[PDB]
Amino acid sequence: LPLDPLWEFPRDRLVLGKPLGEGGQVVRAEAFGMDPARPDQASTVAVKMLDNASDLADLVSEMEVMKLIGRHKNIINLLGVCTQEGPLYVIVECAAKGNLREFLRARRPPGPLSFPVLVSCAYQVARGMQYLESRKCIHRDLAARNVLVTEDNVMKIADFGPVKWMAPEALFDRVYTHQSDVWSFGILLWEIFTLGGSPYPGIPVEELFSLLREGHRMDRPPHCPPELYGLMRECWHAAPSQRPTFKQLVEALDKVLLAVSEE
Ligand SMILES: COCCNc1cc(NC(=O)N2CCCc3ccc(C(=O)C(F)(F)F)nc32)ncc1CN
Repeated sequence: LPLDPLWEFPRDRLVLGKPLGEGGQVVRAEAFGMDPARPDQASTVAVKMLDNASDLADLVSEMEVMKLIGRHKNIINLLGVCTQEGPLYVIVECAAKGNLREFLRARRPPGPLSFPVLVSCAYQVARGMQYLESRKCIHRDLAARNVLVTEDNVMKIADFGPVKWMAPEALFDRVYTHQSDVWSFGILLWEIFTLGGSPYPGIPVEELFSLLREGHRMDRPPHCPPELYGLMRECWHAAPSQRPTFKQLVEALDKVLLAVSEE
C-alpha cells in the first residue's frame, strides 16, 4: 500500500477504544491533530479496520472510493488513513447518536422531534444522495439504518462504498440505477415520518411483490402532510423515468422545510 501525502495520518496520534457496532470492524477511537490548525487537539473518531481476513482489497477499494467521492456535510467523510507502519486504518467521521432509524424511535411520542426537524432530516439525506449521484455512486441500499446521526443532528449517509427497500427493477431484474436509489429514498421518507417505522407493516415479503405489481403502495402515515406523502408516491412509480430526480427531491423538500419552519 502506497503512501498518500493527502491522507496519510500518523498512528502515534491515534488511540483506539471499545469496538463499535459489530462486523470488518468499526472501532471507537481518539485522534490527535486531525485538524492541522490545532495539532494538540483531541477529537473522537471512527476507525474502519480489518484478524481473519483474506478483504484487504475491499477495504482499500472503499478507501479510494471515499477519496474519489470527496467530502460533503451529509455523508460519512474520510478523515485520515494509516497505511504505513502497521495494520490498515480507515478513519472516518463519527455519529454519536447512531443510525436514523433508532434515533427516531427513541424520540417517539406515546414529541422531542418537531416537524421541521423531521423535514430537515429528509432534506439532508436528499442532499447527500444528490451529491453521491453527481459523484457517480449508486448505493443502492438506502435506508434509515444506513443514515447516521451526529451530535449536531446532522444526517450522514454511510456505506456508500432488504427487499422492502428495493425498487421493482432491482428485485426481479437486478437493475440498479440512480432511479432505484430514488425508490429507496421514498421508503426512507416513509421511515422518517413514521418516526422509524418498519415498511409494509404485517405484510409477508413474498406478498410484497404481488402488491407492488398490483399497483399497491404503503398508506399515508397518521400525521403526514399530503405534499410529503405525494413525494413518497412519486418515488414509488413503476416506471423509473417517472420518478423524481434527487435534484427535484431536494428542491421539493427545501420548499416544505422553509414553509414548515414558519409555524
Ligand atoms: C459502517 O457502518 C457501521 C458503523 N457506522 C458508524 C458508526 C459511528 N458511531 C456510532 O454509531 N456511535 C453510536 C453510538 C454512540 C457513539 C459515541 C461516539 C461515537 C464516535 O465518537 C466514534 F466512536 F468515535 F465514532 N460513535 C457512536 N460512527 C461512524 C460510522 C461509520 N462509517
